[PDB]
Amino acid sequence: SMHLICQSGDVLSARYEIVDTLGEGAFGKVVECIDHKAGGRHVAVKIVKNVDRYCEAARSEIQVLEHLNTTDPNSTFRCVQMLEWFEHHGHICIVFELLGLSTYDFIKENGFLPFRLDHIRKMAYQICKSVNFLHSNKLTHTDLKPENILFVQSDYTEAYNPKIKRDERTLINPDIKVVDFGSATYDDEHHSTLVSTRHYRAPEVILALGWSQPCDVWSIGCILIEYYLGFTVFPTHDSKEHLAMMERILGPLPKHMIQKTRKRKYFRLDWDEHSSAGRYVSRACKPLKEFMLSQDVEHERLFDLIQKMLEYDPAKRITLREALKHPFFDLLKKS
Ligand SMILES: Cn1cc(-c2ccc3occ(-c4cnn(Cc5ccccc5)c4)c3n2)cn1
Repeated sequence: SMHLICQSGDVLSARYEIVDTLGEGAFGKVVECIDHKAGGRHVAVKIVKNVDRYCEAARSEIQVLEHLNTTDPNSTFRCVQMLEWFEHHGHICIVFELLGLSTYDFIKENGFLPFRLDHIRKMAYQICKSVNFLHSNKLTHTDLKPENILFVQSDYTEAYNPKIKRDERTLINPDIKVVDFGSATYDDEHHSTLVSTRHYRAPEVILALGWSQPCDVWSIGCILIEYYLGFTVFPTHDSKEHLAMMERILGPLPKHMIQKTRKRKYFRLDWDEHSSAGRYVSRACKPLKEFMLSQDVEHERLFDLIQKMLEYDPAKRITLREALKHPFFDLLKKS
């Protein structure tokens, strides 16, 4: 089992000494290591489960990162740098530059207090820049979520907050990078039927209509809402209920998408508003703009961008290249 080979003090590839576990996901774990052959530099090492699905993703990710890292050697577009990879007791291990906390862990460890709007603006801009680089290179990420957006540096202050009695982290600089290219898919490759983590999954994915770069835009809009509220507006683990929540937040789905779904197993959604699930969706969900916490124009600008990212029709949906020009980002450009 992986626990036999990922302990503090273990040495991987005769050079990488484990000093901490940074976290786990379905894929395995990421550990922080000292690289004794690079002058003691700390790196991150992703230790992949020895299971075919994950091994296959890791091999794919290695090829995608080789491509992205060679194309953008300065990481101008903020995709994490892979340093090398190796095998350890049958596990694929990928070595990366050491980044800071995931945006998920940062918000979670703060009791789900939302990010400041000024930080959201900077983060959103960088996420759009980064993922647009993928889209410029005939790639779609497919698994964008706060866990896969990491802070570059550990540029925060921490203290034991008297009020809550737990420790709070406060961000100083919000710069990010994008990680996890194990689901990333080239335009000309086989597209998996099911992609994305449910809460970030676009309607064309749910409806098996075909997906491409626009499904990433949908996921980013969901991420930005989460950063702003501290929670998802789609609190569900069921596809039909997910669609009903979309309908309540965004309005009815377009006829053309309903009529294409040859898997019209969900259809007007066939949904009882008066059932337990129906009552839950009406309580939990409301039109998008009602989630705004301020009527100040910068909040309106953020919500306008989110609404465009959550456009049902993936053709009409704003592209990332267009998103970068949106008014929300003007504060970044006001020299
Ligand atoms: C999926 N993936 C992560 C990297 C990755 C790459 C470089 C990294 O420098 C630091 C981390 C780091 C910080 N928290 N975590 C926990 C975690 C995050 C995301 C998902 C699971 C665990 C990792 C890190 N991670 C490459 N693929």
